[PDB]
Amino acid sequence: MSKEDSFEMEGTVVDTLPNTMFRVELENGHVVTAHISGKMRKNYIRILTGDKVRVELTPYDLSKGRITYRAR
Repeated sequence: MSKEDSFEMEGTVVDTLPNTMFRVELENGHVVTAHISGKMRKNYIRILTGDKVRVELTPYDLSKGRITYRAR
């Protein structure tokens, strides 16, 4: 019985993709493209590149995930 699904993973944000996206490095062997909600963006200043945050990868495409929690 498998169970590979979505999960959280800490990473860093250092890249500026288009269409409101950024590259999240999981150089611990993984590379990804995440994005931050719009509400927060407009409700707070965008921190410079390299945001240590929590990345969530999905089974429909781990090469893609989202950010949810950031740290300096």
